[PDB]
Amino acid sequence: KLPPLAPGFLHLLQPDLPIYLLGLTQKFGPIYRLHLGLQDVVVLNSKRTIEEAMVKKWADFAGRPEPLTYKLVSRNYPDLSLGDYSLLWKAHKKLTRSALLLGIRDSMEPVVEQLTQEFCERMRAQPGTPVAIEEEFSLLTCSIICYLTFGDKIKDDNLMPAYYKCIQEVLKTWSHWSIQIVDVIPFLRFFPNPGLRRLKQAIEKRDHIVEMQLRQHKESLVAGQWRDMMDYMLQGVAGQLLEGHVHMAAVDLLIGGTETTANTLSWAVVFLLHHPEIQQRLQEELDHESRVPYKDRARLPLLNATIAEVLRLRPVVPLALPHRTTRPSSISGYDIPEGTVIIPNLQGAHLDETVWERPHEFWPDRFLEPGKNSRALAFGCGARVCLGEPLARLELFVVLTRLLQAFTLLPSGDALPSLQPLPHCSVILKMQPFQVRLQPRG
Ligand code: HEM
Ligand SMILES: CC(=O)[C@@]1(O)CC[C@H]2[C@@H]3CCC4=CC(=O)CC[C@]4(C)[C@H]3CC[C@@]21C
Repeated sequence: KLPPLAPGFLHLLQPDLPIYLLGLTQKFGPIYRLHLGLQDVVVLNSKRTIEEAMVKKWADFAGRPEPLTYKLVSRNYPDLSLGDYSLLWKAHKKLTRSALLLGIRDSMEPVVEQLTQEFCERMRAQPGTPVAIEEEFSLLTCSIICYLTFGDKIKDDNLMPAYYKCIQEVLKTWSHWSIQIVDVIPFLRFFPNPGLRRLKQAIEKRDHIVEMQLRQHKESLVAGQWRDMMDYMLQGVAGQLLEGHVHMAAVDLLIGGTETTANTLSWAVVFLLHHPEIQQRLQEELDHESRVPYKDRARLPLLNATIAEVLRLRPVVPLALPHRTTRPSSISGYDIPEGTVIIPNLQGAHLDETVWERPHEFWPDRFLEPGKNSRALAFGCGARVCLGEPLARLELFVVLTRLLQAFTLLPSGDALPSLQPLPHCSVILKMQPFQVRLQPRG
């Protein structure tokens, strides 16, 4: 009993792949097989099927596949995000996860506060001007992850311009069609590809960045004490966990931690531009509690619910990452053979009317206490949960909390920014370019 096979091939060509995938549940239910590219792959479109796979049968669906680009990004050192589930992988995740949690425990909260403080002051420079916020949230969250991974040396040797430019190049190349098409149609590897050589140049530049940073930490490090995440990770190292593991864990922190959180922030802005009743309510809630520390989260319940909603309705990683079946198993009473690739449709699953009534509507009050509905999972779940989720949820709180108290968000000009996501971009859910006006005071 395999999951039902949906007819057709090259479904890839559909714009809004996660919303098209939700469309096939019409005939085939939450769990079905379909041919993306050449390959047969099962897709999950419900919170039940996703949690049943990822949480319940924990180890059965914790793997990753290995198409061309996965090998290509990690020819020197092992990658964490694209690494298959093993003992060595589990230690890999544990270390970098302890680096985020314990390593920067005292500094994570102040680094965020201070950097977003300077963001608001840069916003201050042009009071009426329409601002291309997207890039400004991108520089913020990139600076934050850089400072927390690499330390003081960033604003000293003035490394932020060159690092941002590198981090951006790397993701932007990799997620583009000319590179992604090779993972699904692997015979295309033999036909010449400028794109893949644009990628190799980006890999080379990111590897030079991380490695120079790695040397400089090693030579200055103190045996008991840790300044940032690389200090912590270097110290918990040396199938043993090597310095190559640290190198890639930094790569995953950098690339994983800019565009994801920054775009979520951008989406929140667009939603508030469409909902100025909510903006005022949020502002008036902030006025009633001169910053709010992250320790005082409970004290802003509507703000938290608004963040939860942004995550529900617009998850920035809408298809998560592909999963691989580690041993023969089953989801929803269908036989799942070993090595079959699983696509966890998070955007689709959050649009379920079974779970979230009026599921297409930006409705923050939905997450408020009477009859509160089930928690969304924009960060995924199980063994493969987003590594930088704590850092992200902090960044989201501090940045919106300070933007709203210090400013009012007005539309760029006459018409509100398009809420519809860019069509062919699935990897990162990005919105159509927009400007916003920031006017003191909230
Ligand atoms: C709103 C912000 C963010 C969202 C919605 C988000 C979402 C996700 C999702 C859905 C996955 C894949 C889950 C799966 O494979 O089942 C993921 C993986 C990951 N994320 Fe994030 N993420 C966010 C921010 C960050 C940040 C800030 C970092 C790092 C600083 C980060 C690092 C990672 C890493 C390293 C993985 C791979 C983990 C693994 O493969 O097990 N993410 N994230
Ligand atoms: C949310 C997500 O999925 C992530 O942001 C979390 C981890 C991210 C990896 C990290 C390493 C990497 C190395 C490269 O040189 C190309 C781009 C990737 C594959 C990069 C893309 C986006 C990922 C997959």
